[PDB]
Amino acid sequence: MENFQKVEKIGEGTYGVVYKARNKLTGEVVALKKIRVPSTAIREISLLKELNHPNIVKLLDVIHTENKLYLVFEFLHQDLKKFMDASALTGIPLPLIKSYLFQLLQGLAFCHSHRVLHRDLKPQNLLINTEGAIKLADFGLARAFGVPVRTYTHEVVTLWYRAPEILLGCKYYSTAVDIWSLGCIFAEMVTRRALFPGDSEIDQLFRIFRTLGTPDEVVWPGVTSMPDYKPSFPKWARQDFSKVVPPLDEDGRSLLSQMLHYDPNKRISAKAALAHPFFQDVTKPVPHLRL
Ligand SMILES: CC(C)C(=O)COc1nc(N)nc2nc[nH]c12
Repeated sequence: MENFQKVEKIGEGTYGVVYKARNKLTGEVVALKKIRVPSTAIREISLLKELNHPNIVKLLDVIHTENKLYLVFEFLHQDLKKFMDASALTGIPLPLIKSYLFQLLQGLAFCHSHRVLHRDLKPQNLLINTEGAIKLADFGLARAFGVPVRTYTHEVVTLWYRAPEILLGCKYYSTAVDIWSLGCIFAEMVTRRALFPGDSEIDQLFRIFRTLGTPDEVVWPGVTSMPDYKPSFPKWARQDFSKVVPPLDEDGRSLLSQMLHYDPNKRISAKAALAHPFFQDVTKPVPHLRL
């Protein structure tokens, strides 16, 4: 750590404090993430060093010193949560939403082709730059370190973007969980409000059910056999997506629906999503960022 000068605390991450820092020899500005160390975790993290893509925040190095672990990442100046709050009066323009979604799908397609999932996608870990790029931060860390109920500073880890199969107790969930999360994020960018802002696991589930309908064996074969499925769940009808994400045109609503399919095996893949007609006119606008 003596090789880095802390510039400023960025915040409190899932696993530990996060600092903006400068490398003393090369001059590089980086994000340093303390991870509050099993050999298995070191080996997993080590694998992430090679999982490089332009839409994945680059893992520069891993520093393990005195039973303390620090991850050194590419630094970006803003996150999507902050950008969305800043863009709340007018909304993020559809071409920019589309660009961001397209880029995020490319990052997912890459990592998913290597069988690596994120598992905790959320606006706070989607980072943006002045050039119109967006990148996924913290990819693969959930498998390395787990996703806790509370962070190291006791903050509640959000449930808002969690896939139903996770909430229903599926042990061996897949890359589809990331597609679900991204679909939730897509909807939030469009509407300027979280899609499913649950404040407990059951509230999360029931919010999903109230919008998408309570899942059953017709739409999700096997669902009634999942560990946390209860036959006593209320039965709500599915809403039309025209009511759920209004501004959004039929191509976007079609794609969102496929990203929000209940059955993970039927949920669209990132690679198939990239081919969807919604991206026919995709472009790369530059965001208004005041840093
Ligand atoms: C929620 C907050 C505490 C956090 O995890 C901040 O994370 C990060 N912030 C910046 N600017 N660049 C990064 N590169 C990788 N992760 C990054």
